[PDB]
Amino acid sequence: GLAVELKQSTAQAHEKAEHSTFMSDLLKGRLGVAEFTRLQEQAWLFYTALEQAVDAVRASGFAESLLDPALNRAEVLARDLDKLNGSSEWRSRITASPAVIDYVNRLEEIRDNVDGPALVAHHYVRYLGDLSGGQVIARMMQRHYGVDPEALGFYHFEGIAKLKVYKDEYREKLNNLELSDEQREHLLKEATDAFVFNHQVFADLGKGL
Amino acid sequence: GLAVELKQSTAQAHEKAEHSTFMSDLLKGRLGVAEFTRLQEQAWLFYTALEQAVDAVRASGFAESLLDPALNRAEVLARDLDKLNGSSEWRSRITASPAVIDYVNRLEEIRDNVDGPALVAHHYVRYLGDLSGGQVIARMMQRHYGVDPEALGFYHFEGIAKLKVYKDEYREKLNNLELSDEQREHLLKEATDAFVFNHQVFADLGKGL
Repeated sequence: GLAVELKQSTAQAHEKAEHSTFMSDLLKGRLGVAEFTRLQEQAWLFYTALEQAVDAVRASGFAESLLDPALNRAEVLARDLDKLNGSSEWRSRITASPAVIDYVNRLEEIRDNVDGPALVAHHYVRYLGDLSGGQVIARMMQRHYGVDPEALGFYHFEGIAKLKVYKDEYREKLNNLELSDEQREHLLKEATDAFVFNHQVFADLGKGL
Repeated sequence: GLAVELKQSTAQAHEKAEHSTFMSDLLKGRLGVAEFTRLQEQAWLFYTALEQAVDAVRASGFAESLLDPALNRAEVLARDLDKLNGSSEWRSRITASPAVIDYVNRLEEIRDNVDGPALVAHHYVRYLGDLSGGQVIARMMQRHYGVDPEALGFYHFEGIAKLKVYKDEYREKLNNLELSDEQREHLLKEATDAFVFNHQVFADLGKGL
């Protein structure tokens, strides 16, 4: 089963990303809404790239059922940022941190190579993470930083009626993907790389705080 | 209800804040008018910030009955400082201690995010403290150090006829404030933070910072 192997294969990189100082301080309430907003601005950049890659791979006819467009976060995130920032002009200010430049560059490579297995790896890391831990992070942003729940649209999946069921079905879709050994190994390696990119995103965010 | 939970949730932080060496020394007469004046100068900086946040949250329509304008201290405090310092010199002289920088930063962030639950937390900690502990302070500054009550206007609430009734009604408003679970959690979290900020202001004063 691919879902189980992905979990085990990526365990070290996953633990390290999740326990970054930035995320750890954020979730304990030691930072502020500013840092949460900076996180979401960087996320808007890499979700934009991710979803271009998703679009390409879906259009190619690869992993169609897994690549549910209901999962798209980029536009929802832009609306969150309009609220957090109070104006629509964050768009001109923000620029990718060095880790985000690297992450986006890989996602664009995946888009242009229409690399289905590598895309699936990235999709798992971001969206299964969002589905799994999203309510936790959302609850924390309200509890610690008083964030308006209307500015946490990112953590809400409209039209997914029941997250439990969805996550279970997502893992089954992973299990049911037809992959050669070469593709599966490519996917697995990429999933660790994707956790690593995210770790470095947090490291950039926490620098000099 | 909330007033009781608030007292209970903040008990450890409150006790630590109340037992600072600086305040202990000041209140039992080991210090002097100079130290009391340094306190009030730092207080003017954070009341100025606090009252900007209060004005923002009141304008927004949140907790209106709690945010009684009669509580405003900044202008009264500036006059006390004119008397303590003998002129307006203090205005261009004073600077925020590292602790007061952090405290003012928080108050400005509450103002910018118009964070009503957070503001109520800070409002309780300062004003309900003034209507209780501050009353002892005013008596002791006069008795221990011969401070003229003319320079203790900060501790007199001209708009408030009966402190006992006022405090009881304040707590009943707290009990009747409509809050989501998340807002309530946020208010409780901020209230502990507010006591810690104040403890750190006293630590800096004691360190001559």
